[PDB]
Amino acid sequence: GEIAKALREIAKALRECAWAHREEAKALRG
Amino acid sequence: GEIAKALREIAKALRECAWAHREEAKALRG
Amino acid sequence: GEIAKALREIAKALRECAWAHREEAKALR
Amino acid sequence: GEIAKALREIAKALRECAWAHREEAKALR
Amino acid sequence: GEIAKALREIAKALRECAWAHREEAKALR
Amino acid sequence: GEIAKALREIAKALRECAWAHREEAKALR
Amino acid sequence: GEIAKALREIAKALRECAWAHREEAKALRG
Repeated sequence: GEIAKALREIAKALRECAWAHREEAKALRG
Repeated sequence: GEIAKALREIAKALRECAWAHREEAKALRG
Repeated sequence: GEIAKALREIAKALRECAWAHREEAKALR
Repeated sequence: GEIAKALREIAKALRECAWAHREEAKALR
Repeated sequence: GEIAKALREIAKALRECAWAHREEAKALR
Repeated sequence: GEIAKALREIAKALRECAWAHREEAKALR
Repeated sequence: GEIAKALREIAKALRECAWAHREEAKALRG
Protein backbone atom coordinates (compact mmCIF):
# COMPACT_ATOMS: atom_id res chain seq x y z
CA GLY A 1 0.00 0.00 0.00
CA GLU A 2 0.99 3.59 -0.66
CA ILE A 3 0.59 4.53 3.00
CA ALA A 4 2.71 1.61 4.22
CA LYS A 5 5.35 2.43 1.58
CA ALA A 6 5.51 6.03 2.72
CA LEU A 7 5.86 4.96 6.36
CA ARG A 8 8.78 2.72 5.32
CA GLU A 9 10.33 5.76 3.63
CA ILE A 10 10.07 7.59 6.93
CA ALA A 11 11.82 4.68 8.69
CA LYS A 12 14.60 4.62 6.11
CA ALA A 13 15.12 8.38 6.48
CA LEU A 14 15.44 7.87 10.24
CA ARG A 15 17.99 5.10 9.69
CA GLU A 16 19.86 7.74 7.68
CA CYS A 17 19.65 10.11 10.63
CA ALA A 18 20.97 7.41 12.96
CA TRP A 19 23.97 6.76 10.71
CA ALA A 20 24.71 10.47 10.64
CA HIS A 21 24.49 10.70 14.45
CA ARG A 22 26.87 7.74 14.75
CA GLU A 23 29.31 9.70 12.62
CA GLU A 24 28.98 12.71 14.90
CA ALA A 25 29.88 10.52 17.90
CA LYS A 26 32.93 9.16 16.06
CA ALA A 27 34.06 12.64 14.97
CA LEU A 28 33.63 13.90 18.54
CA ARG A 29 35.71 11.25 20.28
CA GLY A 30 38.64 11.67 17.87
CA GLY B 1 -3.53 9.86 -1.80
CA GLU B 2 -3.19 13.06 0.20
CA ILE B 3 -2.22 11.13 3.34
CA ALA B 4 0.46 9.09 1.54
CA LYS B 5 1.81 12.24 -0.14
CA ALA B 6 2.04 13.98 3.24
CA LEU B 7 3.87 11.01 4.79
CA ARG B 8 6.36 11.14 1.92
CA GLU B 9 6.85 14.85 2.69
CA ILE B 10 7.72 13.91 6.27
CA ALA B 11 10.26 11.40 4.92
CA LYS B 12 11.79 14.02 2.63
CA ALA B 13 12.10 16.39 5.57
CA LEU B 14 13.86 13.72 7.64
CA ARG B 15 16.26 13.04 4.76
CA GLU B 16 17.05 16.76 4.92
CA CYS B 17 17.66 16.34 8.64
CA ALA B 18 20.10 13.47 8.01
CA TRP B 19 22.01 15.47 5.41
CA ALA B 20 22.29 18.27 7.97
CA HIS B 21 23.65 15.80 10.57
CA ARG B 22 26.16 14.35 8.08
CA GLU B 23 27.34 17.93 7.63
CA GLU B 24 27.63 18.32 11.40
CA ALA B 25 29.73 15.14 11.58
CA LYS B 26 31.97 16.52 8.82
CA ALA B 27 32.25 19.86 10.62
CA LEU B 28 33.10 18.13 13.90
CA ARG B 29 36.17 16.52 12.33
CA GLY B 30 37.54 19.68 10.70
CA GLY C 1 -8.34 16.53 4.80
CA GLU C 2 -7.60 17.43 8.40
CA ILE C 3 -5.32 14.43 8.85
CA ALA C 4 -3.31 15.16 5.70
CA LYS C 5 -3.00 18.84 6.69
CA ALA C 6 -1.70 17.87 10.13
CA LEU C 7 0.82 15.51 8.56
CA ARG C 8 2.00 18.38 6.34
CA GLU C 9 2.40 20.48 9.49
CA ILE C 10 4.61 17.72 10.83
CA ALA C 11 6.68 17.77 7.62
CA LYS C 12 7.05 21.54 7.81
CA ALA C 13 8.18 21.38 11.43
CA LEU C 14 10.83 18.84 10.43
CA ARG C 15 12.02 21.11 7.63
CA GLU C 16 12.42 23.74 10.37
CA CYS C 17 14.51 21.26 12.30
CA ALA C 18 16.70 20.57 9.28
CA TRP C 19 17.38 24.27 8.73
CA ALA C 20 18.33 24.61 12.38
CA HIS C 21 20.63 21.55 12.24
CA ARG C 22 22.27 23.07 9.17
CA GLU C 23 22.91 26.26 11.16
CA GLU C 24 24.51 24.16 13.90
CA ALA C 25 26.94 22.65 11.38
CA LYS C 26 27.76 26.09 9.98
CA ALA C 27 28.41 27.40 13.50
CA LEU C 28 30.77 24.47 14.11
CA ARG C 29 32.86 25.41 11.07
CA GLY D 1 -10.95 14.90 14.88
CA GLU D 2 -8.94 13.64 17.83
CA ILE D 3 -6.43 12.00 15.49
CA ALA D 4 -5.81 15.19 13.50
CA LYS D 5 -5.58 17.13 16.75
CA ALA D 6 -2.97 14.71 18.12
CA LEU D 7 -0.99 14.98 14.88
CA ARG D 8 -1.03 18.77 15.24
CA GLU D 9 0.28 18.26 18.80
CA ILE D 10 3.18 16.33 17.31
CA ALA D 11 3.94 19.14 14.86
CA LYS D 12 3.78 21.68 17.69
CA ALA D 13 6.30 19.65 19.68
CA LEU D 14 8.60 19.46 16.66
CA ARG D 15 8.40 23.23 16.21
CA GLU D 16 9.55 23.39 19.83
CA CYS D 17 12.40 21.09 18.87
CA ALA D 18 13.41 23.37 16.01
CA TRP D 19 13.30 26.46 18.22
CA ALA D 20 15.66 24.77 20.67
CA HIS D 21 17.98 23.68 17.83
CA ARG D 22 18.07 27.29 16.56
CA GLU D 23 19.15 28.17 20.10
CA GLU D 24 21.91 25.55 19.97
CA ALA D 25 23.12 27.06 16.68
CA LYS D 26 23.21 30.51 18.30
CA ALA D 27 25.09 29.13 21.32
CA LEU D 28 27.74 27.35 19.24
CA ARG D 29 28.85 30.79 18.05
CA GLY E 1 -9.31 6.30 21.05
CA GLU E 2 -6.19 4.18 21.37
CA ILE E 3 -4.63 5.62 18.20
CA ALA E 4 -5.16 9.26 19.23
CA LYS E 5 -3.85 8.45 22.71
CA ALA E 6 -0.66 6.91 21.29
CA LEU E 7 -0.13 9.90 19.00
CA ARG E 8 -0.39 12.20 22.03
CA GLU E 9 2.22 10.04 23.79
CA ILE E 10 4.45 10.60 20.77
CA ALA E 11 3.98 14.37 21.08
CA LYS E 12 4.71 14.18 24.80
CA ALA E 13 7.98 12.38 24.08
CA LEU E 14 8.98 15.03 21.56
CA ARG E 15 8.35 17.79 24.11
CA GLU E 16 10.80 15.86 26.32
CA CYS E 17 13.27 15.92 23.46
CA ALA E 18 12.77 19.68 23.02
CA TRP E 19 13.35 20.27 26.72
CA ALA E 20 16.58 18.26 26.47
CA HIS E 21 17.73 20.31 23.46
CA ARG E 22 17.04 23.57 25.35
CA GLU E 23 19.22 22.14 28.11
CA GLU E 24 22.03 21.32 25.66
CA ALA E 25 21.87 24.89 24.36
CA LYS E 26 22.03 26.11 27.95
CA ALA E 27 25.15 24.00 28.57
CA LEU E 28 26.76 25.40 25.41
CA ARG E 29 26.48 28.97 26.68
CA GLY F 1 -4.76 -2.92 18.29
CA GLU F 2 -1.53 -3.42 16.40
CA ILE F 3 -1.41 0.13 15.01
CA ALA F 4 -1.83 1.71 18.46
CA LYS F 5 0.80 -0.68 19.86
CA ALA F 6 3.25 0.31 17.13
CA LEU F 7 2.60 4.00 17.75
CA ARG F 8 3.29 3.40 21.45
CA GLU F 9 6.60 1.79 20.42
CA ILE F 10 7.49 4.95 18.52
CA ALA F 11 6.71 7.02 21.61
CA LYS F 12 8.88 4.80 23.76
CA ALA F 13 11.76 5.06 21.29
CA LEU F 14 11.47 8.85 21.41
CA ARG F 15 11.61 8.70 25.21
CA GLU F 16 14.84 6.73 24.73
CA CYS F 17 16.06 9.54 22.50
CA ALA F 18 15.18 12.19 25.07
CA TRP F 19 17.10 10.35 27.81
CA ALA F 20 20.13 10.17 25.55
CA HIS F 21 19.91 13.90 24.71
CA ARG F 22 19.75 14.61 28.45
CA GLU F 23 22.94 12.56 28.79
CA GLU F 24 24.60 14.66 26.08
CA ALA F 25 23.56 17.86 27.87
CA LYS F 26 25.06 16.53 31.10
CA ALA F 27 28.28 15.41 29.39
CA LEU F 28 28.64 18.87 27.84
CA ARG F 29 28.87 20.58 31.23
CA GLY G 1 -0.65 -5.60 8.84
CA GLU G 2 1.66 -3.68 6.52
CA ILE G 3 0.92 -0.35 8.20
CA ALA G 4 1.59 -1.65 11.73
CA LYS G 5 4.76 -3.33 10.49
CA ALA G 6 5.95 -0.10 8.87
CA LEU G 7 5.25 1.81 12.08
CA ARG G 8 7.35 -0.70 14.03
CA GLU G 9 10.14 -0.10 11.51
CA ILE G 10 9.95 3.60 12.37
CA ALA G 11 10.27 2.71 16.06
CA LYS G 12 13.23 0.44 15.33
CA ALA G 13 14.97 3.27 13.46
CA LEU G 14 14.36 5.66 16.33
CA ARG G 15 15.86 3.17 18.79
CA GLU G 16 18.86 3.27 16.43
CA CYS G 17 18.91 7.06 16.78
CA ALA G 18 18.77 6.71 20.57
CA TRP G 19 21.76 4.35 20.60
CA ALA G 20 23.73 6.82 18.49
CA HIS G 21 22.84 9.66 20.87
CA ARG G 22 23.94 7.57 23.86
CA GLU G 23 27.26 7.17 22.03
CA GLU G 24 27.52 10.92 21.43
CA ALA G 25 26.96 11.52 25.15
CA LYS G 26 29.72 9.04 26.03
CA ALA G 27 32.06 10.83 23.60
CA LEU G 28 31.36 14.29 25.02
CA ARG G 29 32.37 13.01 28.46
CA GLY G 30 35.40 11.40 26.82
